[PDB]
Amino acid sequence: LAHSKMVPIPAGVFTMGTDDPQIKQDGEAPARRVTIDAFYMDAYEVSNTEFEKFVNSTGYLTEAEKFGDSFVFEGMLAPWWLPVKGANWRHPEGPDSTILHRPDHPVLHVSWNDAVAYCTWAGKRLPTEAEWEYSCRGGLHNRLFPWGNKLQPKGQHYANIWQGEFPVTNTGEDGFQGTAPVDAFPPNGYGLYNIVGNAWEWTSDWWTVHHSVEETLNPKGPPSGKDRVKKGGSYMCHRSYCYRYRCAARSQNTPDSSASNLGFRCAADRLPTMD
Ligand SMILES: *[C@@H]1O[C@H](CO)[C@@H](O[C@@H]2O[C@H](CO)[C@@H](O)[C@H](O)[C@H]2NC(C)=O)[C@H](O)[C@H]1NC(C)=O
Ligand SMILES: [Ca+2]
Ligand SMILES: [Ca+2]
Repeated sequence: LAHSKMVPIPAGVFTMGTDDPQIKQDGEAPARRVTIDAFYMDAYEVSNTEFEKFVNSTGYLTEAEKFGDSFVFEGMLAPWWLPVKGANWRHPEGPDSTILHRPDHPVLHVSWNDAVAYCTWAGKRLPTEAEWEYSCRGGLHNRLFPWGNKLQPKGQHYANIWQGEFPVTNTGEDGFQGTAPVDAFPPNGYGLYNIVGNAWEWTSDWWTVHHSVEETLNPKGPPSGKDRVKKGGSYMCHRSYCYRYRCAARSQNTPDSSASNLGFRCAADRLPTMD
């Protein structure tokens, strides 16, 4: 296993957002041209095992652990998000759950601050929204998903999202009701796994829904805000209710927030030291 490996994301120009927004309230529009310098992106969402290395090294206590609760989806115990006492990265559904059987699944119940701590410890950083979205798109232009416009190309599942009647029944058609291992499903064109679906992913940007059409270079998002941007959707998303497993999709939470469907991956300007 090599679940902290990074891939080189090539220098390029791409179209961020879309002039055909699917959730207009989220500021998916307008489409805008963005230039990104070459950098490195984690191939995988950060796993439980990888986060445990960080915690073993630093003693870091996550915000959910300090607060004493975190949001858990009711179906695996909005009205379906319950603040559960004792839910945190080691106990994803609450005190009597465990990660012992899921070491290679994405770490969950990590806040934006927890994510920044991990990435910086690892000699890395969070990606910007634009870096994240560019990477998500995987060298394709103006497609819904990292792989194209069809949800199930060639009749194959390409991401871990919801099948069935949300939120009452998840059929597990794609092989996973909750999270999947961080190396599940096909990679996109840049070598990234689970960039849509599985766990939501934090980015460094403050959230706004107001974007200009002006061309930008390595944009960092607005200089102020109250919520940070998250991307890519999760195992909970379904076309019928929450259609956010698209590269152009976007949502937000306060930086001290955490939940059972939200994780992260890191980026870096250069290759850090490892092993
Ligand atoms: C995090 O630290 C724990 C505690 O040291 C590690 O678990 C122990 O590892 C030692 C050495 O390999 C084993 O002999 C013990 O059986 C383990 N004890 C416990 C309490 O499980 C753990 O491997 C570390 N995690 C990571 C990802 O490196
Ligand atoms: Ca699924
Ligand atoms: Ca993901």
